[PDB]
Amino acid sequence: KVFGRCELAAAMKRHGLDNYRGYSLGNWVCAAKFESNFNTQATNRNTDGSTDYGILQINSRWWCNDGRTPGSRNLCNIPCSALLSSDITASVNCAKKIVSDGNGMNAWVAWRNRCKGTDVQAWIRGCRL
Ligand SMILES: CC(=O)N[C@@H]1[C@@H](O)[C@H](O)[C@@H](CO)O[C@@H]1O
Ligand SMILES: [Cl-]
Ligand SMILES: [Cl-]
Ligand SMILES: [Cl-]
Ligand SMILES: [Cl-]
Ligand code: NA
Repeated sequence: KVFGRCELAAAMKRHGLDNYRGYSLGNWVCAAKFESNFNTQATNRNTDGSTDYGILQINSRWWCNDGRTPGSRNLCNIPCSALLSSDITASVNCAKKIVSDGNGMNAWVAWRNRCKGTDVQAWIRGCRL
């Protein structure tokens, strides 16, 4: 599923991502835009053999299990395919644990390089929330 800008913002707000650990809703929509282009089925191969999955490109090296990343962790206790669903519930709940381990949203490289320090509210402007 390819989310719309306002459609994803409302789904993220309903799942409690607005101001979660001090990160306004514009940060999560901006991150999902530059990580997956609002595509829930987006996957990308990392150089170390791990794979990023879903709307937020959650890596399999730590958070999910895909069966081919040897020596990795499954900290979110989910199959990585559950992150590719049109229901972003699994990706949201796992992102809440990732953003809470100390580094915040810096765990998403796209957010650090393309959203951090910018006007993130412009990603939710004009949306019925
Ligand atoms: C929280 C999370 O899984 N972040 C990943 C990270 O593993 C990696 O640096 C990158 C790979 O392209 O994409 C995402 O930012
Ligand atoms: Cl915002
Ligand atoms: Cl594995
Ligand atoms: Cl949803
Ligand atoms: Cl933080
Ligand atoms: Na894993």
